[PDB]
Amino acid sequence: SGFRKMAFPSGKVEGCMVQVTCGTTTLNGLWLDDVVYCPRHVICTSEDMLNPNYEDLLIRKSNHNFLVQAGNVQLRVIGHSMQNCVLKLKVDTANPKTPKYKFVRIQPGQTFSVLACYNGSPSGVYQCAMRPNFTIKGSFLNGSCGSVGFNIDYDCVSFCYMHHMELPTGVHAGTDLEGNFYGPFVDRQTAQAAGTDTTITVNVLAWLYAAVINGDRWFLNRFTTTLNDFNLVAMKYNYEPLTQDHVDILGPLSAQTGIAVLDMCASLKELLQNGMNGRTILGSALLEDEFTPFDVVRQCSGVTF
Amino acid sequence: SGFRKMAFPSGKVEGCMVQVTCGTTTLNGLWLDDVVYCPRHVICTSEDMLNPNYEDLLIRKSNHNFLVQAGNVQLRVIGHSMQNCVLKLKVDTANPKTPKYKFVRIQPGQTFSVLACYNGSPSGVYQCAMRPNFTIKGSFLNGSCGSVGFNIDYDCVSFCYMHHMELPTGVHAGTDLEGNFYGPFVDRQTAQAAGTDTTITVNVLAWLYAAVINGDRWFLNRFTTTLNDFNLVAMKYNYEPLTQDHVDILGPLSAQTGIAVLDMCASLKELLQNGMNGRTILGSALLEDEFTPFDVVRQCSGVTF
Ligand SMILES: CNC(=O)CN1C[C@]2(CCN(c3cncc4ccc(Cl)cc34)C2=O)c2cc(Cl)ccc2C1=O
Ligand SMILES: CNC(=O)CN1C[C@]2(CCN(c3cncc4ccc(Cl)cc34)C2=O)c2cc(Cl)ccc2C1=O
Ligand SMILES: [Cl-]
Repeated sequence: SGFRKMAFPSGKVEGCMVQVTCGTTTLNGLWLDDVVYCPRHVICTSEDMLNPNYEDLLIRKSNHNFLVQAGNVQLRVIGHSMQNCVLKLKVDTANPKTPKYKFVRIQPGQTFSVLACYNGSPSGVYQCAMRPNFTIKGSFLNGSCGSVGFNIDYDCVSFCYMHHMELPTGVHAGTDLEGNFYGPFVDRQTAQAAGTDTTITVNVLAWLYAAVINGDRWFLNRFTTTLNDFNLVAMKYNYEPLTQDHVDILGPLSAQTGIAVLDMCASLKELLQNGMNGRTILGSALLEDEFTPFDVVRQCSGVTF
Repeated sequence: SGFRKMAFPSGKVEGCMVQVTCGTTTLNGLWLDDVVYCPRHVICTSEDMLNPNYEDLLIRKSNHNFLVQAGNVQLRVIGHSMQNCVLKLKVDTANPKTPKYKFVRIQPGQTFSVLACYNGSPSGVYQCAMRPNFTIKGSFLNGSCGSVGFNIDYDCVSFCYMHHMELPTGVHAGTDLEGNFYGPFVDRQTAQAAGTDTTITVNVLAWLYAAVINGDRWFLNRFTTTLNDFNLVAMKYNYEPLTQDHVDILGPLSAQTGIAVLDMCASLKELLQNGMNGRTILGSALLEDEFTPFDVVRQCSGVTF
């Protein structure tokens, strides 16, 4: 029993974190095999950030301008290239701690663990989700760039995020491990703002199924809804539209609890209208949206209470 | 910016987790140097759990009755002894991944990271606190016994908790690494219940300082209070008494924000007497009490390990 915001064990990722320095800029890098991946803005000063010409800044660099530190050992850079917003530094030592890994680009609503790092050293691990407006509500200070997001289903680490910046509202933006940004952001200090964010509906429904699995049904009602009527109501509360894909994905949780997806949708509609009336659901007074259907199945018992 | 429930990086602990099996009971063990620490109830069957005589059950066991598995390697048990509610299995191989460590007993209100394990394999990491009633609100399923709680200070892991059981309300109970229970609990299947819990006042105040640091100030007011008058309010809402030690401990956060501790106590009194009026603090509609003053300072400073 219990339901916590649970992160994957971070050990496989801790053994890949390094410090990358180019001149006066220092940030984190990810060392996998003989390559160190890091944000390309490591070659920028604060002045360069308004309109950086990365190709022009990079051509003026040699391999020995990049200092890579793994623990107390200095790695030697023997090659460099840029791929989108990521800089790839070829080093003369393959990481002996390289886990089995994949680079995966995730969609909004998907969750992942973040290993926050400073100066190539891990400080903490937390769970979060890619918001519908492609930002993440992380906890990052200056020096955290290059920190990564990942999932570890089975023994393989799937790297999905690399940290690049903090927007004016305090939320965060970054790229996949191929250097493609999530959302309409650029690695430039220009007027950029997070779009209006919405609640991840399929995740709230999954978390309501987690509450039922753990023994709570106070919020259920005798009603059902059509998918279209649910979306007309949900959109009024800034909730993401629920698609047939989302209804299909909730199938297993629906069968484990005996509650049809559209019947759980009717319960969500009523909760939006009424609030919780002093009650909590899994220790929260708000409707939680950072647990996916897959996360609930991973954490919860297969036997409903 | 941002404020997340953050756990310590778990890698140093992942390298210590093993599987311990005695007959039909399988659980997790902690392998440090040439000793495996695990709950003594591994020697019990379901029938024995009703009323066990642990010395009598243990005397009937030989070293070969304990199967210890570290990854895919079988460790050979060469000795065994009991210390309170923990079984210590002497093995013929010292753990090459043993980190610098200490066994420490924590007090209620203190937080720690839990590395939830099943069959000697880590599945997740989450942060939690020792409640005033000596239980923890964890997330544990059958097979999680032997999972440990810890903190990190520089390179030293301080092990503070070992998981033993779940109470009828879904909360959890366990021991320090010397086998002494936290709380008036016993390691047997008998009528046991968590006592009435209270809110960790110094932690709520620390989290209000974290909200101020992050730009959330709507709850601040021009008023102050005395420690005696605030304690009269705290007792009425099932909040733990605030002491002069707690006021001293909040000193640094008070200086970083310019808000006196009794000034923040007057804000908490108003939140207790009036609620939040539809507003949230750090994305929560409840007053959060599982972040200590030290946790707030560490997360708002980027301390690494
Ligand atoms: C809040 N940002 C700033 O005032 C200056 N700023 C620097 C920077 C690089 C570092 N960084 C941060 C990344 N995460 C957490 C941060 C927390 C506090 C600060 Cl001040 C900075 C953080 C940025 O956002 C950046 C990188 C890129 Cl690709 C594009 C733009 C910027 C940028 O605008
Ligand atoms: C809820 N527990 C039970 O019905 C049976 N139960 C078994 C047990 C050992 C395993 N364990 C669990 C530990 N964490 C999460 C659990 C989640 C679901 C279950 Cl069914 C068990 C869990 C216990 O609590 C135990 C150990 C000790 Cl030292 C003293 C008593 C017990 C005990 O009463
Ligand atoms: Cl995805």
